[PDB]
Amino acid sequence: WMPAYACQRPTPLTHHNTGLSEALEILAEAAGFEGSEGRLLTFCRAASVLKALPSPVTTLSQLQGLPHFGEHSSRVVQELLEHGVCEEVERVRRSERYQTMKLFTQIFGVGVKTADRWYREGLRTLDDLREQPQKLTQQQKAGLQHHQDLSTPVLRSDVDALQQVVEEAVGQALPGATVTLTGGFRRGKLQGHDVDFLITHPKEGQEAGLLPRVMCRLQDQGLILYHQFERSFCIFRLPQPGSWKAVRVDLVVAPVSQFPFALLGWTGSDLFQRELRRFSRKEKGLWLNSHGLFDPEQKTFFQAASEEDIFRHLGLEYLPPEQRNA
DNA sequence: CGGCCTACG
DNA sequence: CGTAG
DNA sequence: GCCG
Ligand SMILES: [Mn+2]
Ligand SMILES: [Mn+2]
Ligand SMILES: [Mn+2]
Ligand SMILES: [Mn+2]
Ligand SMILES: [Mn+2]
Ligand SMILES: [Mn+2]
Ligand SMILES: [Mn+2]
Ligand SMILES: [Mn+2]
Ligand SMILES: [Mn+2]
Ligand code: NA
Repeated sequence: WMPAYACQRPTPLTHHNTGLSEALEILAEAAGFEGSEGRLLTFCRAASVLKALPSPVTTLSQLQGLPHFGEHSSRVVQELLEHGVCEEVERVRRSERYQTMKLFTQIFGVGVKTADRWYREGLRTLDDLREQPQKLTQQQKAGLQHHQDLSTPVLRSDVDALQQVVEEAVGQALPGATVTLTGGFRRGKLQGHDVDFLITHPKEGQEAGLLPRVMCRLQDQGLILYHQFERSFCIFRLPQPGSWKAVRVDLVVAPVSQFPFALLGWTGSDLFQRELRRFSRKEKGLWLNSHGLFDPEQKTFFQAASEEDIFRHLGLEYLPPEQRNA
C-alpha cells in the first residue's frame, strides 16, 4: 500500500505535504538534540511517508494504516489540520534550547554532544564561541570562520564552476580519472549546503593515492581554505566576480569495483540510504555500505556494475536519483 | 524487549 | 568525538 | 516513537 521502508517507494523532490512534514521534522530534530535517535528516526520516517503521498492530506482519516503514524505523529497532524498550528511544535521552535542547539549544530565540526556541552556551559551565540577559541578544534575554527558563507545556499552555477576545477585537478593528478557529481544535486536539488563529488578510474587500483595528489593540486591553485585518505571534507575558496566565497565540498575516491556502491550511498538521501541499509540487513540478510554488499553466510561480495544491479539484487524496484528524496 | 546505517577522519 | 549520504 |  504505502510500503514501510523509504527505499520501497518513490519520493519526488516536490511533494504535497510540506506543512505537515516540516512540523514532524522539527520534532525529529528536537529529539536528536535530546539524544533520542529512535524518536528522531520515527518522526523522520513519518515525515517521509507524507512526502511520498500523491495528494495533500486534508483529513485525519487519510493517515489510517500509514506506516510510522501512531498516536503522537497522528496528533501533530490532527492539530495542524484543525488549527493550522501544533502547540508542541511551536513550543519547541520558540525555545531557547532548540534555537541554540540548531545554531551550534549547523556549524561544521559541531554535533549534538558538543553543542549540548556548550549550551550547559551557558554559551548561546556564535560570538560566545569565538571569544573562547581555545575550546575549538581546527575543524570547528574553520566552520566558525566561514560560517556566513557556508550558510548561503550553493547554486548550480557554483556546482558547475567547482566541477570544472575539480575535473582539472583530477586530470592533472591521474589521466583517465573521472569526476561524478553526487549528493543532493544528483537527485535534482537546485540548491544545497555543499557539493559532493565521487572520483574513480576505470582501471582497478590506479586510483590508489589519488586524493592527496588532487588536494595538493587544488591547494597550489589557491582553491582550498580548509582540509584535514579516501574522503576529504573541504572548504574551497570559490572565485566570484571581483571576489570569492567559501563553499563546502566533499571529495571521495573509490576503486571502480566499489563505484556503484559509493555512487548509491553518496547520492542519498540520508534517510533513503539508512532505510536501504536497514532493509538489506533486516529483510534480505545482506550487509550494505558504500564499499559493497556482503552475504555473511557465503562470505562473498556482490559484484555490481550499476546502481540498478544493487537494487536487483536486494529485490527492490529501481528508483532513479530524483525519486530518492526520502 | 530492544533496534534504530555503517562507514571514514 | 567529528564527518557523509 | 514506532514496530518487529
Ligand atoms: Mn506529485
Ligand atoms: Mn507521545
Ligand atoms: Mn483541537
Ligand atoms: Mn551534499
Ligand atoms: Mn575504503
Ligand atoms: Mn557533502
Ligand atoms: Mn524499549
Ligand atoms: Mn547530508
Ligand atoms: Mn521510546
Ligand atoms: Na555540525
